[PDB]
Amino acid sequence: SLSVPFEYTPIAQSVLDECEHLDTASLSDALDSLGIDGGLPGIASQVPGTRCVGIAFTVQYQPVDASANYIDQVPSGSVIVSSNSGRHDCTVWGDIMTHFALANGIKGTVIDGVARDIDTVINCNYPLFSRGRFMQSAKNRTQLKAVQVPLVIDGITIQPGDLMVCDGSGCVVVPQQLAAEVVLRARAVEQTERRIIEAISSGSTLEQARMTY
Amino acid sequence: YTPIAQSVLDECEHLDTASLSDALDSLGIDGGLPGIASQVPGTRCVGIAFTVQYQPVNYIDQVPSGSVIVSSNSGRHDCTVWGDIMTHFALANGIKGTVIDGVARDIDTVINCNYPLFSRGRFMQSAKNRTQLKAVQVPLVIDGITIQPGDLMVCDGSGCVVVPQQLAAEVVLRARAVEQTERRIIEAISSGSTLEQARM
Amino acid sequence: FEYTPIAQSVLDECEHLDTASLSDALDSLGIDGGLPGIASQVPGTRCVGIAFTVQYQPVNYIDQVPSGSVIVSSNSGRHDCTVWGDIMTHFALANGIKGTVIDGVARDIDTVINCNYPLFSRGRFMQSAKNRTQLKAVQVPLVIDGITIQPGDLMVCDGSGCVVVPQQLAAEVVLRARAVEQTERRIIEAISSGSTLEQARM
Ligand SMILES: [Cl-]
Ligand SMILES: [Cl-]
Ligand SMILES: [Cl-]
Ligand SMILES: [Mg+2]
Ligand SMILES: [Mg+2]
Ligand SMILES: [Mg+2]
Repeated sequence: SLSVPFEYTPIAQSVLDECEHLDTASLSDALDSLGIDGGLPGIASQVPGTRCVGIAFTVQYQPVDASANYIDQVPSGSVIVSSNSGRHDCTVWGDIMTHFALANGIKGTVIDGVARDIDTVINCNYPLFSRGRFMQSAKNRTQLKAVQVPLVIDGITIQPGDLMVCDGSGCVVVPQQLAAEVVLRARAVEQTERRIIEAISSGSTLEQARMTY
Repeated sequence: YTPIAQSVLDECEHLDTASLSDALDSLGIDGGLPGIASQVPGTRCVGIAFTVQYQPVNYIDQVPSGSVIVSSNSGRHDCTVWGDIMTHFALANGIKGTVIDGVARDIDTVINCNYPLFSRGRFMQSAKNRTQLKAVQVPLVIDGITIQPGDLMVCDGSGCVVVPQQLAAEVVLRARAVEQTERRIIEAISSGSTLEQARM
Repeated sequence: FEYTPIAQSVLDECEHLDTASLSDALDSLGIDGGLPGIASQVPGTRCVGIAFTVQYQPVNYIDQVPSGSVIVSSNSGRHDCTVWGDIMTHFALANGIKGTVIDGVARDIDTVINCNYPLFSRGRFMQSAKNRTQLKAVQVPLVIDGITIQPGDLMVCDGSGCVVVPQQLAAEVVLRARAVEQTERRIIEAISSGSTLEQARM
C-alpha cells in the first residue's frame, strides 16, 4: 500500500506501449527505487520466447464446497492473474481458456498454481506463467471464489487494474497508482545500462563503465 | 492382468493427458503422476507400462516393443536410471518412452533423439554404486498412484497419466467424448462465441 | 590440497565430453562431483573452464576474472534476488568468460538465451542483488550441495547439469572420461545396428 488511499487508476495506452521495450528487470529496479518489491518468485515462464504486458484481472480460488466461466468477463488487454494457493494437484488454465484468450484480446495468464494443456499453450504461443505443469482438472478440486479482488501472492498484493509485465525472467506487479512513474524510471534504467553494456563491449572495465555512467 | 485392444491404443494416439485425466475423474480415479515432468519439449508417448524397481545399494533386453518403461527410484536426486545407451536401445527396439520417479542423464542425447523422457529432473551421476535394479514387472507406487505392468501410459507436455489396464476401453471412450466436446467448444470460441454460448 | 594448473590441451580435450562421462570418471576415483538442482538455463549450451569462485552473503568483482574461467557464484540458493544478468553476460562475452554456475538465480534470461551464454542456476527471477545480497569474497572455497569447490577446479556443464572436477585430479579424470565415451560409442554402435544390449557390452 501507499501514502495515499488505494484508488482504481486507469493507465494510458502510451504507458502500456512503452512496456513493449521494457524488461522485467528494468521495471523491478524502478519499483525498488520506490521501495516496493514487484517480483512473483516461482511463477515461471512456461512458453519459451513469450512475454506480455497488460492490466491485471484477478481470479481467486478456494476449497470446494458448492453444498473457466469467469473468462467471458475479462476485458481486452487484460493479463489474467489467478491464485490457487500455489497448488500443484489441480490446474486452473487449459486449452479452452487459451483459445478463448487468443480470440478475445487477453494478453497472458499468470498463475499462483499450475496449468494443463501445455502443448496447446506452446502451439498457440500464448504467454503463460505458472508454478508448473499438470493435467488434473479443477473440477471437484478447487472452485472460483471471486474475481476482481485483491490477491496476495508470496506477500505481494495484486489489485485489479495493476500493470503486469512478464517475460523469460518471470512476472512483475506494478501498482496502478505508480505505473506511469515506474515506466519512466525503467526507461532511464535501460538507457544507463545500455551505455554500460556498450562500454564494456568496447573494452572498458566494468569499474570504468559504472562511474562514467 | 489384461492386454489392451489395439483399437484402444490407436484412439489413444490422438488423445491428451487432460482428456484421459478427465475420463479417469469421471470414474473416481486419479491418474496423474505429480512431479514427473516432460524433459523433451514437444514429445509424447502412449504405450504399455513395463515396470522397473530400483533400491539403494541389464533389464532392457526383456522389454517388449510398444512399451513405456516406468522406473521407480524412490524420487532420488543423487543418481540417474536412464541415459544415452538406454535411449539408443529404446529407439532401435520400438520402446516408446520412459517415465522415471527419479532423474535421468544424457539429456542432450535424449533431446537430439526426440525421445519421450519424463522425470523429476536432470542430473549426471550414475546409478552404479548408488542404486541397483531389484525387480522388473512388479507393481510400482509413485506419489500414492499404483502402476501395474500392462497399464496404459499416456504422457505429454503436461505430464504423465496412468490408466488401469482393466478399465482402459471405458477410459479411452470417455476421453474421446471429452475431447470431441471440447473441439466443438473451441470451434465456437474461434468464431467469436462467448464461452457460455459455446457450452450451451 | 595443491593449486594445480591444467594444460590447455586437457581443456580442449574436455571441450566435447559429456558431464556423465566426467562423473563416471570421478566415481572411479571415489569422488562425487555433481551439483544437483543447478540446471542448464539456455537450451543446447555447455561450458568447460576453470572455476573462479564468488561468495555472496545477506546485507564489481568481474574485472578480476581471467579469460577461460567459469564463474561459480554462491548465493545461499536464494530465489528472491539475482547475481547474474545482462551487463555481466555482455562482459563475459567480451572477456573470454566461458559460463556461469549459480547457487541461486539469474535475471535477463531472454538476453542470456539470445547471446547463447552457458548459464546454470536454480532458476530465473528479476529482482536485483542491490540492497538484498552483497559480495562477501572471491577465490575462496564454496560449498554447494555438500560439494566443495576450490578456485582453479575444472567445471563442466551441459544439459544434464554441472560437475566439479578437483584440479589435482583433472587431467586423470579427463583421460578416464574420454575412455568412458569411447567404450560407450562402441556399445551404442552395436545397439544401433541391431545387437542386444548383452552382446553390445561384449
Ligand atoms: Cl481450459
Ligand atoms: Cl544408459
Ligand atoms: Cl548484470
Ligand atoms: Mg483438451
Ligand atoms: Mg537490463
Ligand atoms: Mg555417454
